[PDB]
Amino acid sequence: PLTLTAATTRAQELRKQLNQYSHEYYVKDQPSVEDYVYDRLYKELVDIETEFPDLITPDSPTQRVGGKVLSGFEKAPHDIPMYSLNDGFSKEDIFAFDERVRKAIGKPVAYCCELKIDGLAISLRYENGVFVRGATRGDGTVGENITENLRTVRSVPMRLTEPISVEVRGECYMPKQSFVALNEEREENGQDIFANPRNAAAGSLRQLDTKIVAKRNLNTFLYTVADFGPMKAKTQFEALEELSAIGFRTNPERQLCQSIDEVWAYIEEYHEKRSTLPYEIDGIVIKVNEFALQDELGFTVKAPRWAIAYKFP
Ligand SMILES: C[C@@H]1CCCC[C@@H]1Oc1nc(N)c2c(=O)ccn(CC#N)c2n1
Ligand SMILES: NC(=O)c1ccc[n+]([C@@H]2O[C@H](COP(=O)(O)O)[C@@H](O)[C@H]2O)c1
Repeated sequence: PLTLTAATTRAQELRKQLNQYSHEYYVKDQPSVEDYVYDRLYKELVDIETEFPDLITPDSPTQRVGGKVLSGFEKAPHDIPMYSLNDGFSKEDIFAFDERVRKAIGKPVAYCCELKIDGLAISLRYENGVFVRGATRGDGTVGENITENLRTVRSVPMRLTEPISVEVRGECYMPKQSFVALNEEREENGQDIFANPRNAAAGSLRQLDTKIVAKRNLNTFLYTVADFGPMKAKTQFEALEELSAIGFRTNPERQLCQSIDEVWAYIEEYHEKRSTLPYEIDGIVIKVNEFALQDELGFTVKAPRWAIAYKFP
């Protein structure tokens, strides 16, 4: 028989060890231990939580299966607005963007280039390391509060290793394989299929029963912060590294490009790498790397002047 005193301590040990394995597997996409190692520890933890339910915590990995059912979503304000992107569709559009940027800044400028993840924009707020809100972008200043759903998204950390208070933003999406699998399941049960993974991700995040969401195999790539503060990055490329460092999943395919020509080369590179990716992209996002230069260019009503989305036709 395990006592409550012994259980309380052991559960924390298990949470920590299981969450680390989960970080490796779900965020770094590189598990260190064999699944049975994880499964055996996880069952030990379930046994403890079953026997002493009071030991269940929000950062325990058993909570990933969800359980909550909402009546609706609360409004989720974004005091720091979530903008959208200006678009370009031609080589010319991208070079014109660069020409306008140089005209404004007065010198050559480096670009951080990222794949444009075809999904939904999300915002994740942490207080003292604890996940406390997840939100859709919505209309840019108000989205929906989908905190409970995002708890089931395995790459989203429930507790960061460092008790940092930050709100990070990125994309939540459904991998191609999961998209295919989910549509087959819908065909089998007489449901209408989703037209594409973007729509499947959106419908999934709109579900009110978290237990169903937990089954939809959603994933994330984080690419910015709303409010910096403790963050030390001074360039986007630094921001991507820092996001990884503090425990978020980031897309590995980014490159710091020192000329607009390098940018065009990146676009052509991944335009042909496109189909080999396990996820859908609808283009490339080109960002002015230096945050100080981003500030200098500012924002239109709709979008930053320091970035542009090259859309695949
Ligand atoms: C520059 C813009 C606007 C200001 C906030 C930051 C944002 O950058 C960015 N980066 C990405 N990698 C992606 C992406 O993959 C998929 C969709 N969007 C649109 C959104 N939200 C991305 N936006
Ligand atoms: N470190 C690992 O090898 C590792 C970590 C998390 C999940 N998994 C696997 O993922 C599947 C589902 O696990 P969870 O529902 O606990 O996230 C299981 O088959 C489990 O073995 C493996």
